[PDB]
Amino acid sequence: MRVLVINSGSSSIKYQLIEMEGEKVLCKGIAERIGIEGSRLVHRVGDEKHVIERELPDHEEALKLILNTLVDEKLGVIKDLKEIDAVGHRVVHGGERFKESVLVDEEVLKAIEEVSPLAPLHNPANLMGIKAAMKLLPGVPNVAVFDTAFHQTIPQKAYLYAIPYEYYEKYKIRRYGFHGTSHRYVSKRAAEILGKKLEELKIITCHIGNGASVAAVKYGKCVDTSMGFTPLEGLVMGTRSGDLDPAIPFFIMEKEGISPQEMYDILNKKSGVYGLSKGFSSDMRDIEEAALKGDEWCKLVLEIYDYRIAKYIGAYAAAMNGVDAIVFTAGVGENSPITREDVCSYLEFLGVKLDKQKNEETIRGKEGIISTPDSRVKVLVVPTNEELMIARDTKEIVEK
Amino acid sequence: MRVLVINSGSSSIKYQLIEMEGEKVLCKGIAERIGIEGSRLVHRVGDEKHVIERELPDHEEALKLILNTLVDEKLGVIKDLKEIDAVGHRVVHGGERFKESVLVDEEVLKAIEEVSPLAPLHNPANLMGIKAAMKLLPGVPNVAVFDTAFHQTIPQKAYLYAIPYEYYEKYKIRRYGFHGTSHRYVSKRAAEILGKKLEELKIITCHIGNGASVAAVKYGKCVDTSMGFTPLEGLVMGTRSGDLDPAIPFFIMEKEGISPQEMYDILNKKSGVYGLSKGFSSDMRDIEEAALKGDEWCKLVLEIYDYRIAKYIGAYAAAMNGVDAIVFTAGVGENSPITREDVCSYLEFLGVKLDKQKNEETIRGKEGIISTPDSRVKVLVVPTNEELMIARDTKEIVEK
Repeated sequence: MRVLVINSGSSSIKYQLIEMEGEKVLCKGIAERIGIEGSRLVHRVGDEKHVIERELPDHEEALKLILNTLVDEKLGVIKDLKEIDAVGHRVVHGGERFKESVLVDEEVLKAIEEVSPLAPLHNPANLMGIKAAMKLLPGVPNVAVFDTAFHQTIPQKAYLYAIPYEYYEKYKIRRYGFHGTSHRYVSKRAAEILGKKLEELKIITCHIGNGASVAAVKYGKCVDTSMGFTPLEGLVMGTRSGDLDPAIPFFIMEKEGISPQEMYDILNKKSGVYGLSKGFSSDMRDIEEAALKGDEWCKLVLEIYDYRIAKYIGAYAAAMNGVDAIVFTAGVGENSPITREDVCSYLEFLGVKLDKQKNEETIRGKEGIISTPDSRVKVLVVPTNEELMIARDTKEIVEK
Repeated sequence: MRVLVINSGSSSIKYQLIEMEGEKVLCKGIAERIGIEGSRLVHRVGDEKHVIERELPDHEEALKLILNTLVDEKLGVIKDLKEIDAVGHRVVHGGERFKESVLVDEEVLKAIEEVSPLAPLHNPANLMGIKAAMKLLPGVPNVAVFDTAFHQTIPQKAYLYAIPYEYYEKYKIRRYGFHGTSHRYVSKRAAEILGKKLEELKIITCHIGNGASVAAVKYGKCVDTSMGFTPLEGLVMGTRSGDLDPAIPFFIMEKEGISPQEMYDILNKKSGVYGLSKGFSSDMRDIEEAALKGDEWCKLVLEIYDYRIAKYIGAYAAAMNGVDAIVFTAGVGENSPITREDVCSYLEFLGVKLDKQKNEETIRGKEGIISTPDSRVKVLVVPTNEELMIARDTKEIVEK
């Protein structure tokens, strides 16, 4: 069966065409700079990278160009458009309604719009992708997979903020969490690698990239996650501040004559790794490189970054009353043996020991266990594949 | 030697007169409603509680009334005012300058004012108490003991927020932490009870009262604390929101047409326990009582409250790479066997087991160990005595 996996953000649509049976990526790419000048499609078919220049005023005309070139028999991969058996969409916010992936009909579509104000910068462009896909591929089923859904199992004690309850009643302000379908993917994948059922494992998953969150996955259900009502909460991120003292923003606004918009922006665009390094970079490996070159200041940014991750592992261990395994994934989790090592140094009191050899080996996309045989808590690097996860939910639903 | 211990807040001075040698409270009390109508002094000498009605326009005239009645030979306790050998003051904020308690001279006094803008609601009234004490008791040494000082050992990785570093350079925005001299008192007291040197213990101290913070006390030095730049960060408090998603305030302000002042207030006066219980109470035992009576909603507030404490213990355990002991103290920590039990249920993965009998016994001011003999992490209830701690620093400094 052939699933087309779509992820439409405000400026772009990026796609993979997966063959379920072989679970093989037939091709992938990105339609970039939609709405802006010099929009284009970057299309990869194995080794080859093809660049197509063209005006793409919106997501529909963009998805058209994608579909056309899936079939164009020079840069193509399938004979017909009938070859696409189903389409799977990443939708950022599902709210409290959507507990798991769903087949999209009018009902679902209306229900997604209703949730859209809870992620105004993301959901609109997801829907744009869905509506465009249903239009250009009539009859082909679409499945929505929600970034927030994996986290819907989180108990009340964990998703209510210590703020007037009216704010939840009235605006549904709670912890929703994000990177759901990634935490779900790697937690499940880790259990398979350990040769054990997911329902008898307490796993802490660390999705650490340009954006980062941790998830506490107790017996297969998520019990807590680092991100909150929005993606600002929790770990240090590329440009996001993570956790801070509720009072700071108010102080900064007042001492500097800054509207809440101007401050929210600063917390969101100019903070985190970028903020800490005085505007050096937001890319964590730019700092890793500079720290290894002897730059004193980066060694600190690195330590700050790692420290907070370590504390979250500790915190969530407490939340589940145990850890059986810890999983690193995403851009940094998969590629920084140093970060993995620093974070784990805080954790030997739990019985965590790394195998230096294995740690340095599992880099650039490889996957495996990094804890020593004797280590009481298992540590794994499981490169995330959120797209495949979508394709798999689409596959299951569509078979019916 | 006789130390007069003072704690001057904006509206009141509260005092204890301690006899170092016996470490006996000769008398204590409070001068209330200074500046407001019907100001008064409540004065306790053992069993007796004496109420004196009088206008007290400011802290000086208030301290005068205190000093007078320390000597009045009906409600008094000392023959002369010469009997007071030293005076110890609680000063909320010490900033980065003051690492430990200091003998007050002009230099110190000026240096405290310089730090005052970092706690505008507290420091001013502390100084008022110092200046009044130096005036009315010329020649008698005054010692300042700083709520932030114990926390000055916290490393950089732990006190810098993931915000533009400029904000620290320019305004000294970092984690300072509070309840310093309480975390210091109980961590030290716990080590004594265990018959072990403080420098070979990893202690997590939980000051849980109307304000609440946790401290990570690694080998006698504090390495992290829950409160931040201000007392808003961390645990759920009586009326304070504790930790929340940086973004929430901005959302609430914008959806409701509320100035940052109006929002900061809501987070500070109407949130936490009060906020969660829809305005029922901010006193945690009011909720404990109602939860035990079968009220479903309070059981939840209780669970939320406890949960976050438990997570902090877990987090800080990770920070120190171990826990040797956990200490409960302050209003709730000392008096809620239920909270202590709930919090510890999350911690058996660390080897924490409570003795139900001992837990329920150590109530209303008693102190002792609550972990079972076999428990791998020791748990103690150590009623806090911040005043005695001040008297002891005053004693040491003054002997010289």
